[PDB]
Amino acid sequence: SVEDDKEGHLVCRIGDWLQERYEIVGNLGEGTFGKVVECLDHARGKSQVALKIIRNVGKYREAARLEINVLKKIKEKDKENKFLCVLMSDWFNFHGHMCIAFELLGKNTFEFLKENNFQPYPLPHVRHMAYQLCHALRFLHENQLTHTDLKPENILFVNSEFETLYNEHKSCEEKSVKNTSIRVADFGSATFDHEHHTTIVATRHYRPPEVILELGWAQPCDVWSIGCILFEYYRGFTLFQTHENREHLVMMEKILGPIPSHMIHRTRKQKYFYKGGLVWDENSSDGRYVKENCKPLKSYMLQDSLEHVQLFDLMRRMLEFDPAQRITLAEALLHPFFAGLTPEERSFHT
Ligand SMILES: CN1CCN(C(=O)C(C)(C)c2ccc(C(=O)Nc3cn4cc(-c5ccncc5)ccc4n3)cc2)CC1
Repeated sequence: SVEDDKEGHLVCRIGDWLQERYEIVGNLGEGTFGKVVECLDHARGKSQVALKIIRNVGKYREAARLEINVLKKIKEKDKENKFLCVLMSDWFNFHGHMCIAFELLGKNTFEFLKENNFQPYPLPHVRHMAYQLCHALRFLHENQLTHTDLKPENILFVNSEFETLYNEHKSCEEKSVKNTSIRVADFGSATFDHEHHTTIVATRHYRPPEVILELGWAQPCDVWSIGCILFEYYRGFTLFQTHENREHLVMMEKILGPIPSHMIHRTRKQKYFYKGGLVWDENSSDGRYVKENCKPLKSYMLQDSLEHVQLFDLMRRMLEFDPAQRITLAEALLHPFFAGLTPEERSFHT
């Protein structure tokens, strides 16, 4: 009495049971991996649980086993749960679907943005969110770990309740989240220093130049992702709205300046260059799109004030082409931008 999609997915409806324990009461989301559903845990007193239900397919089962492993390791090294990673409470195999139970949190920061008409988070929210991202990922980075798949969808508000405001300048309503506490989620791609590193990681929009150019990667990959995320929080649109490598590299140059020549000498992806310059068709669709839409980083600042100038300096440093010269999260946490945190934000007491 258990059935699947043509692809992996478990067919299930509201009211279904799993492990004589988890009652499904809602659908929360869908990913490439499978499905996430709200459940009530009838062993811990009807307590709410986000239940990630993985496709009955080898690739994905493998990834989920790897995720369980990483969450196990994080839990060993952060028993106090001070480093803001989503809390795994249980895992199991249910008819070939790996299932992982997590603490129920609110909406992810992509969905909040979307439900807010892609109107950006205000700077104080961007700062607090950036701080927590830096804090959480420094911890994984010092424990020989790289997330690799950092993006707004994988950052979740603990509670996404909002208050509705009216913007005078913009003549419209704006949702402003009441508590900016977040957690980091989805460790299905996370990789230890000693494990094999695939040539290509991260979803395209959050992918660093060392990956595209196949120079190898490690923790600096996450730092680049974080810089794209911060930008996306602050403007509400994606920094590199791209779908192929050459375009992406052109956008990196239009936005950040020339790719350093040492990376160009090192890469085996010489088809992207000629005499040390990027080569590309300015008359194609991608060409015209990039020319119309991608401008230098600083031109996207919304205010002139110090806190804004500092955000952009930090971002600029997170988006350094050379992963060896890119700012580390330990250093990021000391950037003067975080001066503006409230003491409560700095100590993680909301
Ligand atoms: C559909 N309805 C939409 C309307 N609702 C809501 O506006 C509330 C505020 C009640 C709500 C919204 C979203 C969540 C949620 O989506 N929460 C979650 C996902 N989620 C996903 C991982 C996760 C992922 C991927 N890999 C690992 C873990 C972990 C925790 C986690 N919490 C909850 C409440 C009710 C729901």
